[PDB]
Amino acid sequence: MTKWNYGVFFLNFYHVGQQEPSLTMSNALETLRIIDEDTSIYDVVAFSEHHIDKSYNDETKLAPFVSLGKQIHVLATSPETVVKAAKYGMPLLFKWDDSQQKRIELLNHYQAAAAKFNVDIANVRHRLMLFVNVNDNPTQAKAELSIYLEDYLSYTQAETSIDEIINSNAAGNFDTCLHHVAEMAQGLNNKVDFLFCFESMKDQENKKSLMINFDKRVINYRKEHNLN
Amino acid sequence: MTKWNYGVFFLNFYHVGQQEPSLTMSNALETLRIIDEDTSIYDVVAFSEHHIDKSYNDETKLAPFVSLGKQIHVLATSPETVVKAAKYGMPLLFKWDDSQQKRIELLNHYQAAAAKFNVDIANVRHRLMLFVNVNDNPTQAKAELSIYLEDYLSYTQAETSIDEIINSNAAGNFDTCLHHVAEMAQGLNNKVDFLFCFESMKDQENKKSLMINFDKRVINYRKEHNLN
Ligand SMILES: CCCCCCCCCCC[C@H](CC(=O)O)c1c(C)c(C)cc2c1nc1c(=O)[nH]c(=O)nc-1n2C[C@H](O)[C@H](O)[C@H](O)COP(=O)(O)O
Ligand SMILES: CCCCCCCCCCC[C@H](CC(=O)O)c1c(C)c(C)cc2c1nc1c(=O)[nH]c(=O)nc-1n2C[C@H](O)[C@H](O)[C@H](O)COP(=O)(O)O
Ligand SMILES: CCCCCCCCCCC[C@H](CC(=O)O)c1c(C)c(C)cc2c1nc1c(=O)[nH]c(=O)nc-1n2C[C@H](O)[C@H](O)[C@H](O)COP(=O)(O)O
Ligand SMILES: CCCCCCCCCCC[C@H](CC(=O)O)c1c(C)c(C)cc2c1nc1c(=O)[nH]c(=O)nc-1n2C[C@H](O)[C@H](O)[C@H](O)COP(=O)(O)O
Repeated sequence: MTKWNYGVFFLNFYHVGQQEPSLTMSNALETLRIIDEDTSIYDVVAFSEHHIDKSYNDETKLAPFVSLGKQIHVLATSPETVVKAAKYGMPLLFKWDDSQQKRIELLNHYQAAAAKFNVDIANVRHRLMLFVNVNDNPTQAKAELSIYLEDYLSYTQAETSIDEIINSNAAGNFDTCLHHVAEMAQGLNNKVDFLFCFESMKDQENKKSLMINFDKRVINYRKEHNLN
Repeated sequence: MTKWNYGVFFLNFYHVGQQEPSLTMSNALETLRIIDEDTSIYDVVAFSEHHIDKSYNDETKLAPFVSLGKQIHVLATSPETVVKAAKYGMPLLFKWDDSQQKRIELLNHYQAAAAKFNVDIANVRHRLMLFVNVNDNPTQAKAELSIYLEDYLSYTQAETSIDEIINSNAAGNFDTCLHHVAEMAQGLNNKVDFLFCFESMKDQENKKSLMINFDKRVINYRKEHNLN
């Protein structure tokens, strides 16, 4: 057992769930407010911005480094990129928009690389980005996540299937999400810390209540298991 | 008096001071190593990546948000962007590649905006990115910084003058840099925390020694002034 770390991410995209930009902005500021004043477990913030091509004039690409606090992660963008991270034993950052199956393929490819280069990654913990929508009515959590993501999936011309996206993220009641996320972590050898995106939750009070309930549960768990 | 915060940044660019990429990479990992094991003041890490255009298909641009730890900053890319940050009282991130004169214009434009919107920014602290090259021989610090930046300035087709860039950053002996940086902060109303880029220092031991000496000096200062 080890202490699992949590954080938050924001999707840097202007059109989500037919919301006007200033509404999306306002919702995001509330999330920030909750992290700063209402809770203590949300350690770092990151942005999802891989929908934009970041290339130089000669077609070489910006290196996909992401800092989380003082820790540098490499966005797991392709099997080749994960091998470059393995060369230095650097932690990965898994995309929320990759299916769980793809994430697992990528982590194992990384593990194969390290073994091949003889790099000790025993202590490396990666980060997994997940969209989280918790609703007492499971159907409503899913509908909300779906509506939120429609323009982005359309923009990115995703092959995916919103179904898969949903299955690879966390939409449902609290208990279902807890378990589903633990399952996904297991799928990734329990080597992943997390970044959650709560922006699909339309109700700000529900978002607040969820973030605070989870904060308290994690603090208790850490204490109970001598994880702090 | 207030506690000034420090961090580090890396320039996400492959060609610096005629170094092969793996050498630049290796130097950067040493910086990370020093921050994690040898010191405690370097709080956050960021990347300089504004040399790449980040636009959508319709010519709209990615919003220039940067997270530092759990704090969201807006890159001060233009007077209009700074007004958008002022609307919400968000902190700015000043570019190392803007002359000091331009930074001062931008901060005051931000302050004018906030006053106009009646937004209280009393408590806001911004972050300033600076390249730091400390050498007992002042001439050598400058030459090193100049050689390091030549390809980047050329790529960005900077209007600037490496001279100005140098004057707006910190190259020289330790005491000169301490004072020069304090001066720049004063120019920005003492409302700036910092991000330093040490990558132009060719000698890894000198880089290490500098980072550790500064760490100790800051800890003492904080204690002496009841800043912690
Ligand atoms: C607002 C967010 C809602 C979305 C939900 C996100 C869920 C986050 C992951 C779950 C955290 C649980 C702990 C907690 O309540 O804080 C949790 C759960 C629900 C489950 C089923 C298993 C967990 C777990 N948390 C763990 C943790 O922090 N550290 C661990 O080491 N293990 C955790 N586990 C057990 C895990 O599934 C594995 O069984 C063990 O890691 C295996 O260890 P071993 O026996 O030593 O090999
Ligand atoms: C602690 C981190 C600080 C970073 C400081 C900036 C240093 C830049 C030099 C990086 C050199 C690496 C090469 C090596 O083996 O050492 C490197 C790395 C680690 C990564 C992740 C990507 C790199 C890369 N070097 C490149 C280079 O010299 N020239 C390139 O043209 N591209 C390089 N890349 C990018 C990589 O080749 C891929 O194009 C991107 O990862 C995008 O991949 P995709 O989308 O998955 O296809
Ligand atoms: C490896 C890096 C080398 C590059 C050098 C970076 C320099 C960083 C800025 C300087 C930090 C000094 C403190 C320290 O040693 O840790 C410092 C210096 C050198 C000077 C000349 C003035 C400083 C100062 N640090 C300050 C700080 O942390 N907090 C403050 O509030 N004030 C500092 N000052 C004084 C400042 O110039 C102003 O006089 C006061 O802020 C004015 O306050 P007021 O009277 O209450 O209005
Ligand atoms: C706590 C932060 C979490 C972020 C979550 C993502 C939210 C995205 C919505 C942002 C809406 C803003 C508009 C408003 O007044 O509320 C906003 C902001 C704050 C900023 C900094 C830039 C924005 C922007 N909204 C835009 C929009 O709706 N449509 C656009 O096409 N562009 C927007 N921009 C970008 C801005 O207009 C500039 O193009 C960029 O700042 C680049 O500027 P330049 O390089 O300085 O020219």
